[PDB]
Amino acid sequence: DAFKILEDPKWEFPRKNLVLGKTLGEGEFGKVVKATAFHLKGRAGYTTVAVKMLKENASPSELRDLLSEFNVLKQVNHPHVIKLYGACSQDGPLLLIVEYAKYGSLRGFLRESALTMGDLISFAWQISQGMQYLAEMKLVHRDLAARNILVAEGRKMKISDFGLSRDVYEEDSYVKRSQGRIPVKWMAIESLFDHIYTTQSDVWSFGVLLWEIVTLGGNPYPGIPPERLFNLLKTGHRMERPDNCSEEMYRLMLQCWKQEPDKRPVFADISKDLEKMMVK
Amino acid sequence: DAFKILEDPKWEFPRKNLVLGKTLGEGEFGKVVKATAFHLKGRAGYTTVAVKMLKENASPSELRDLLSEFNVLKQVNHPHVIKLYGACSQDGPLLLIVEYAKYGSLRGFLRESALTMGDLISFAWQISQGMQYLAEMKLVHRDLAARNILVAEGRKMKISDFGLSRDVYEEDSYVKRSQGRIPVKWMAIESLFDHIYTTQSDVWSFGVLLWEIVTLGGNPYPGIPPERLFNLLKTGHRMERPDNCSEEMYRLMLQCWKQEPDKRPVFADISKDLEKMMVK
Ligand SMILES: Cc1ccc(-c2nn(C(C)(C)C)c3ncnc(N)c23)cc1
Ligand SMILES: Cc1ccc(-c2nn(C(C)(C)C)c3ncnc(N)c23)cc1
Repeated sequence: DAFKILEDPKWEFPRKNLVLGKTLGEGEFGKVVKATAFHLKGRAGYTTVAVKMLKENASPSELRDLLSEFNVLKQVNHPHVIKLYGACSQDGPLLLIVEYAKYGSLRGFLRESALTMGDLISFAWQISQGMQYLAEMKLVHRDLAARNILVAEGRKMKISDFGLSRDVYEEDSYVKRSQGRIPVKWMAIESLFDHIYTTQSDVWSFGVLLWEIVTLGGNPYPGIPPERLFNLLKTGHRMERPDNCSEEMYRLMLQCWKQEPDKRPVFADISKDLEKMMVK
Repeated sequence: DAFKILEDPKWEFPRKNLVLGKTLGEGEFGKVVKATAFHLKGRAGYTTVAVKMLKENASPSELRDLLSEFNVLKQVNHPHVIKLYGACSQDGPLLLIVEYAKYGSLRGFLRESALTMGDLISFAWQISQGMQYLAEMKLVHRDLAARNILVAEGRKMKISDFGLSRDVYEEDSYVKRSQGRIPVKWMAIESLFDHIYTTQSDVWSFGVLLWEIVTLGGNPYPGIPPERLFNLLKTGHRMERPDNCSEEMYRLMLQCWKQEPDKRPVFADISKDLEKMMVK
């Protein structure tokens, strides 16, 4: 119980066909290494992939997050969402075989910088299309931030880290909830006092994501203690306008940071707004 | 609520008297930087200290862990337990001002290696005395591991990371429990299936700590998936005897890994056992 993983034959991949390589990163998310998979999703040769696994000092909750990420990735499929290829759940450790984003996370990619404002609007546009798809799939991401986005080949955005995702309507009789695992500076105001996470709350997190992009990986609300952030946001105060940001771009951030969730735009409208900035 | 920190005047220290310096480490525990504190705990000059704080992307649960660590450190006081000097809880971020262990964590100190077997028994002896004190204080550490021990000046052991500690008897009417935050390879067997954490469960974790010391920072149960560790420990299987380990030292580890918690020794007996190894 809770430790035995069900073997889904649709996603199970042989362990001998997987060649693990150098570590791409490790932390409070698991262990991710570069790898190669022969005869994957059909056949014909090898494929460069990435493999996520548990750390040597993993806790049972980190296994819950890895299984939750495994479960959500089975259902989603979008060009701007990270793609699950397979898994190794039997006769050894649990390995998730997904895509490979060589430019790494978005926050790391932005801080490494030759990017014009045209690419930044494109990056926000691609993420807005992925969230559009995830909203239509009745999924709440909750942990929408720059360090959770992956920059893949072609500098294309891939939404990742579904370990804390939830359905719009809870389809289980008894779900035991993790509490306070979302970074405060990205939580919507209704999530701060009422523990409410909806699609409109992901729009709030998308506004903070816009700020991270236009500042090329900036730290939102610099120096402000997270304890005073709630009393500050409750009085209608928001972030000031960054440097590299047009008047139309900063207006989109404030709409995502409206007090009433009903007053915030939807991702279908945000995609049409960001596309117009590419045209003009 | 939950964000406002009560100002304890006994522990409050002025922020202007604190000079933050270089970062000593950062991860799923917070942010720890080296610092200097002038006129601390009385007066007379400055003191080299360490300051723990929240990360820029901290979650509300990480504030619960920092406040729990703050609360427990107010009560304990032992030469082999990390010492709390003060805190800055008002007019800015929450900073915990504690001791300064220049040799860093124990696992990092062991992996950096000129240590004989005499020092390793001394290290285990000092930790056993601290756990002896913590047991008399009616405290359960739960997260007893090498990466949670600090090597201070004079190469002396300092127990740290009290963010997941609990009392032997719950003195609150409604405590909401974190679930599955202890690494599996250190959890006692009764904690694995029954969610039970006692002083005898810390003795189980102490046996794994002995293994980490004699192997100079080894990874317990190498390669074994944590999902198969429970079925393996349930059938009486334990770890094999390491290289640099006497027959009397490995016998102490097996006693700490007994199936019945009543059959495991207490820290008062472990200290007398480890001291005899220093004599012989
Ligand atoms: C399910 C899953 C598996 C792996 C990753 C992942 N993390 N990371 C780091 C953290 C190294 C940027 C990656 N870098 C490149 N490609 C990837 N696929 C990842 C994300 C989600
Ligand atoms: C309350 C509290 C505060 C700080 C630390 C701490 N972590 N760490 C690292 C992680 C850098 C080894 C330290 N290194 C040296 N001295 C210290 N005091 C610490 C532990 C507990």
